[PDB]
Amino acid sequence: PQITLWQRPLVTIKIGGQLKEALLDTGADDTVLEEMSLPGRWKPKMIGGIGGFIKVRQYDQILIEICGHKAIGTVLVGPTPVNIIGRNLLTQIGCTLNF
Amino acid sequence: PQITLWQRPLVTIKIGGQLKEALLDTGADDTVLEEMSLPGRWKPKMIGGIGGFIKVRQYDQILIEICGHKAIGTVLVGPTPVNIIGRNLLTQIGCTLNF
Ligand SMILES: C[C@H]1CC[C@@H](O)[C@H]1NC(=O)[C@H](Cc1ccccc1)C[C@H](O)CN1CCN(C(=O)CCc2cccnc2)C[C@H]1C(=O)NC(C)(C)C
Repeated sequence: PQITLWQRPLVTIKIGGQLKEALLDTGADDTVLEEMSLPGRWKPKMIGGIGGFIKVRQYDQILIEICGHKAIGTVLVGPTPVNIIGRNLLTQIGCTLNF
Repeated sequence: PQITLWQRPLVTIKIGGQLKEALLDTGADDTVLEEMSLPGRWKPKMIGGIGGFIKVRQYDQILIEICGHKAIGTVLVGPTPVNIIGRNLLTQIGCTLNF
């Protein structure tokens, strides 16, 4: 797919059998999802955004399907404005910026 | 060019004669730059993201050169930790997301 940026690059992701909307974000190093229950243990992580830092819970080896493309990696869960798909998962699905 | 996401998508921009390094961010609706002096009248604006909201100065119709490509648009100036090139200018240089 080729996605133009006249609108927000929102896609549907499936995680835990649920469909959610997520923002393809090249300016995000990590993938940060809104509050939800993920399996296993979690480790602590502090991430800095535009307004400062927030504490998130990191889960490893989580399966997440982005537009029919399966990816397995680190997902952070916390008080985020929207579900964000960062570079860690963007590289797994073969996403690039072109101009 | 084609830019991979293994590393942060940083590019050189020229604004007001000054050369700066900025991030090509598809998740950003706007373009926000670190504190600097731009000519003209500005308007106070409040923008938010991870960590909360920050107060910025809104300058309209500013010309920026992103890798030679010229683009005109609104640029917000404020306490951002990284210079961000958002969707408002990314569209002007024909930037697209592919996978
Ligand atoms: C993802 C994080 C993990 C670690 C960092 O990588 C970090 N990345 C970022 O936060 C980067 C900036 C950064 C890069 C590198 C180092 C430090 C900081 C910004 C992000 O790509 C864009 N971001 C997405 C989520 N957003 C939304 O949904 C807004 C919705 C909304 C709703 C109602 C009212 N207002 C807003 C806010 C938006 C943002 O910040 N946009 C502006 C115009 C402010 C820049």
